[PDB]
Parts: sequence; C-alpha cells; structure tokens
Amino acid sequence: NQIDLNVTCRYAGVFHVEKNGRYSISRTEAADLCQAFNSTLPTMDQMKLALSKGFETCRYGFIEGNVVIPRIHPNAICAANHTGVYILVTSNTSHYDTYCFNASAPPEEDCTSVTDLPNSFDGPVTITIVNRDGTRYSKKGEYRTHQEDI
Ligand SMILES: CC(C)N(C)S(=O)(=O)N1CCNC(=O)C1
Repeated sequence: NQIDLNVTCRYAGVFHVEKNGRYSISRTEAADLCQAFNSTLPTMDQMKLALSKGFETCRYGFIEGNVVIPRIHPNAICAANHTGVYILVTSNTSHYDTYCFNASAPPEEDCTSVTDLPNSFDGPVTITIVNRDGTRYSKKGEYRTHQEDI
C-alpha cells in the first residue's frame, strides 16, 4: 500500500506534486494532499508570482478554480508553445497533478529538498516524497478524506 509523491522546488511557496508518476489526482484529493504539506491550492495570483520567480513545469495541475501549466520558455510540447500561466480550457477528463502553496516557504526560489509530510494523519499507506535529486522521505499515514479518492 504505497503512494509516491514527486515534488519540485518551491517558488514563492508554490510547488508541483505528481502522484505515482501519472495524472492521478482528483480536485478533492488535491486539496487534501496540499493540506498534508500544511499547504493550500494556489490562487491564480500566487501562481503568477511563482512564475515570475522562475517556476515552470510541463504538467497540468490544479490551482484554485482552474487546471494550469506555468510556462516561462516556449516549448512546442508544453502547453502548445505558450508562455505565462496556461489555462486548460477543454478536456474530457478529471484527473491531473496538483500545485500547492505553503505560506511559510521562502519568498523566491527554494530548490532545497522536501524532508517531511508534516500534516498527514494516521493511516496504513507508506507515502514516499521523491525529490528531483532522488532524495526520499517516507512515512506511514493517510491524507485522503474522501472515500471515492481511495
Ligand atoms: C513547502 C513544503 C513542501 N514543505 C517544505 S513541508 O511540507 O515539508 N513543511 C515543512 C514543515 N512545515 C510546513 O509548513 C511545510
């Protein structure tokens, strides 16, 4: 019973989380997942400030109200070459990655690794945080509060 959470650098407290190496998070799961990192789904304003500090990914993820990809450099296979916070307009499907916002993180680029899941609750799942540099942190617990996400 294992969940892998790949996480990024934080930029003005905003970071990206990919679960089990594929688009697999619902909107309800995303809010609960960010809560386990003492975080919330970013507002569009929080995500735009993160973008301005150096944040970009090539993956769709939830923010408050939309599913987006922050882009700095145009890349044909990432948000169809767009720059800025690209907003997903048309999709048949409901599962993506998520972004999270932690107000206590540094104001600009923080590319240190994540070494905790501070607000997970008791549960049976081995949850592993995987950093981009491969370093890992694991803990037994649960973060999903909605049965349909389990
Ligand atoms: C921004 C996230 C990824 N964190 C660095 S953390 O979840 O590990 N954590 C550290 C302790 N207290 C917190 O609010 C957050």
